[PDB]
Amino acid sequence: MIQKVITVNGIEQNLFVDAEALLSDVLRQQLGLTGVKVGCEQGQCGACSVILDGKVVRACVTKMKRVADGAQITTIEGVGQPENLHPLQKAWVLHGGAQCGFCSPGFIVSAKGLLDTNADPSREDVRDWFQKHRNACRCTGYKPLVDAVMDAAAVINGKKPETDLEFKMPADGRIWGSKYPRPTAVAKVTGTLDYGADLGLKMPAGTLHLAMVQAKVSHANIKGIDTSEALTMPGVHSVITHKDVKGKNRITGLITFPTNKGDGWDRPILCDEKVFQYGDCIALVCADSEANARAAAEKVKVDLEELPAYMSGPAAAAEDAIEIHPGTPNVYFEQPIVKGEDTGPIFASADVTVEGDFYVGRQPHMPIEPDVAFAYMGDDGKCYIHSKSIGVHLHLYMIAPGVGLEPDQLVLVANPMGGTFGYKFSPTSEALVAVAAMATGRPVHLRYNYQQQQQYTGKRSPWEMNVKFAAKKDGTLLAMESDWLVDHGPYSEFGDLLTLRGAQFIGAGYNIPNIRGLGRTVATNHVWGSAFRGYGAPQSMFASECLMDMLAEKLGMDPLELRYKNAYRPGDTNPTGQEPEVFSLPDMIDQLRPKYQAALEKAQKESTATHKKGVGISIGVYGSGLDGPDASEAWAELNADGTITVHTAWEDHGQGADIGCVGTAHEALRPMGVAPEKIKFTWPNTATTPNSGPSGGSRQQVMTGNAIRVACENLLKACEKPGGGYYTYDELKAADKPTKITGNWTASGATHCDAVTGLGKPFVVYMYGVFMAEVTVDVATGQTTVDGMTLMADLGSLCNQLATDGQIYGGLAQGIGLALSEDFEDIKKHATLVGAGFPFIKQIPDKLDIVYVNHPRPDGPFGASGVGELPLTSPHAAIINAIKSATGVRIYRLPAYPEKVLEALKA
Ligand code: FES
Ligand code: FES
Ligand SMILES: [Cl-]
Ligand SMILES: [Cl-]
Ligand SMILES: [Cl-]
Ligand SMILES: [Mg+2]
Ligand SMILES: [Mg+2]
Ligand SMILES: [Mg+2]
Repeated sequence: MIQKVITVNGIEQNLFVDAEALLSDVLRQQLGLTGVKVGCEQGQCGACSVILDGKVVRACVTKMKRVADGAQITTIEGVGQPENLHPLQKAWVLHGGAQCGFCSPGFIVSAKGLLDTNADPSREDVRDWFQKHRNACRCTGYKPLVDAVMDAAAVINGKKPETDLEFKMPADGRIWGSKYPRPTAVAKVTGTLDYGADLGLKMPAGTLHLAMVQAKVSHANIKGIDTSEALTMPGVHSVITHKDVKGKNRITGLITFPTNKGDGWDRPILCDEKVFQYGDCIALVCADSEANARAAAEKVKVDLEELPAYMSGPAAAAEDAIEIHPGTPNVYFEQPIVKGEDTGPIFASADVTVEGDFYVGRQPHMPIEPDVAFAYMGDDGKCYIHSKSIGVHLHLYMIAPGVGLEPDQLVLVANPMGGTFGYKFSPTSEALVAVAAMATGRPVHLRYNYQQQQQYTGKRSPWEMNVKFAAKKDGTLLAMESDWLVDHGPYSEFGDLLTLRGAQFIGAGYNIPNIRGLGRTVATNHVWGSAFRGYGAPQSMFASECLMDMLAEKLGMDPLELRYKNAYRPGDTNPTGQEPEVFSLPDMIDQLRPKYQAALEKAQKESTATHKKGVGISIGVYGSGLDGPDASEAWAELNADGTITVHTAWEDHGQGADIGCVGTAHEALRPMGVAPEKIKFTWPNTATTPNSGPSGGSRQQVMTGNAIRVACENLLKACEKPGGGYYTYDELKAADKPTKITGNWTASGATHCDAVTGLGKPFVVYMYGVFMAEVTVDVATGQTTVDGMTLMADLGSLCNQLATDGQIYGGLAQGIGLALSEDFEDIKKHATLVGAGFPFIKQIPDKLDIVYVNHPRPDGPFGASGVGELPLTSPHAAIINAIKSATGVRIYRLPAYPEKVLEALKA
């Protein structure tokens, strides 16, 4: 041990440390500076950026021996605090740079390091700096972060007043449609929002820290578990196995389709008889710290009989393949799509037909924050789980039978969280922590490291797809045929539903009167499928939007004009036979056309012998809602102090559940003149908030937005004075009148898609868009650079522009990763951010352009649709279409790795 007297955030610290300790651990654990965020723990994400003697370093890879006596350290806490914000923090709030906020302290500290060395940076300088310092963001697409640094620099340089970094009310008084900052932004930019790992550090002594004993093979029969050595190890309390589970020890898929060949109870909580994928949790070590638990977990011995593993859909789906779940065939679900007339004869007599085989893979969500949760037994005897769940009520019912509790005896709460992008539509650690809290009776906390986040949370499910179009010479689509195989890994939850998305979205955007297709779901031993933003559309529309360009090529027609010819217009129906609710695609295409023409001409002009430029188009469509007559509930409450609490379980991945609530409520409450700062939101809690439903299917703005609207409308009526005006709280209480008022809303017109035909009206609101990608391909290396992305977006009406701009930029960036670099195929190699192709800032163009072409939705609140998943529906198709435009080669199987592109170029 050594004494180190240094200065941290301007204050002398008399530090006592191990020379080998990591600065991140010292700052967080010894000094309580939890504003230093830790994600990857491998120097790759920049979340733990601190300033050490004028240099920006990653604290997670900086040992204390590198900190000199008398060193100066600055963390986010030293940059600024609430009510003492630095211009960088004010700028972040104003520009909406804090979505999940997990990367915000690191970016801001890093940015301070930049401005202290280069006071007047170009945008390019800012981007170079964040690239060098590895500052990673998965939510924002980086553009808002650069915007914030530039605005801050102008103020610091005296070129602009600081008051200009503060939001100015539109004087309208209207915050709906505005750039009003989100309520949580100040906490996020000051590092004073506690995420799950921060909470763990602030839990009492006596809290047990958990480590997972995980399978190190993909498939096995388990013969036994020996915990003997683990029990003798430092700090170890106990080891938990399936024997300690008080219920079924299975998670239920809950809404498993009746035509599913499996019962939906396939997923264990702790493995008992079998390992189904690499990483499966077999036991939990409980110890006095994460470190001691992890050390002891290494010594737990599992005796198993390894079985041959099926590591792809085609492999598991072979007629001969052995059943992974004995008694259920590996191909456990099929969804037909049968619209209009038989397609065979139509293909035979059509002027032109095209066909392609396409693949989209096992995309990893890669939030900067790895999975974390905790549980305890309340004094009330209930078991409480606090996690990254984005569907607290959904997960309660998925896990309660498995853990052995009635619904009344379990409470799920959503912690502030550093992004999910859908992986948290699935339970991950909730049943694990519940089992441990129940068994020990103690508080328990479980933090996944980044390798566990990669290997042992769900993934976008790979689809092998064959799609065909028949059309007339003039481009009019006549028929489509489709076949898709969905590799869902071993656990069935929502696999059948994901397969149904193929019937709804392959070929979406166009009038296609005649469709014959079949989707199949197959269990494998690769990572289990959990929703990934777009959920079936990124696969489906990659195929159909690539195939549209192939059809255009074969016709000798411009690909934008072929889309224009076929795009939804009144009288048309979508693939499930339903009439679209608005018709915005022709409008969007017409508005994009000259920008597209200009982009083509720039590409031809700027292409060289070695660097070929191209332009690519695609359309995106997706539902806002869960299938059928989805519903939500909210309570609007007038409080004693004149503030109003809008109670919902709108789960915040980081997308903006707080601002969605506040902006929708503000608009609804306008008759009563309620200032936005007086409107409070509620963190999701199954005990004390209504069942608003999960934050999945880009549904909350529509479903919960409408419920909030209804609740606020009803509160207005509850407050109305006879004669005009409104009662105050004190008046209503003195009159013994209610002050907490319920609102409910249901998507009444929606119906579930039929199990035989796939036809139905699954959503009453959809999101529509048109993408344009501009790219440069180095033909010597096969490397593609995306130089610009454009999204024409119809969101009906914007609740908040900071929220919607950021959503689109974030989805576009994920689209660049899906197109060019991302996968989870190799269990080890893809278990790091850099290994799995995470897009760092230079991979995302500074030019991310949005054009809103909003057609108010009949059923959306104030006409709004959702936005969440729109920007990831097909941007990767536009990019691949742009590569084809540039070079003449088509990549059918994502991602377009340089070597793959070179092989295609040289073929
Ligand atoms: S770089 Fe330190 S946590 Fe990622
Ligand atoms: S706001 Fe950057 S990772 Fe979420
Ligand atoms: Cl998906
Ligand atoms: Cl390919
Ligand atoms: Cl490569
Ligand atoms: Mg100041
Ligand atoms: Mg027609
Ligand atoms: Mg090769």
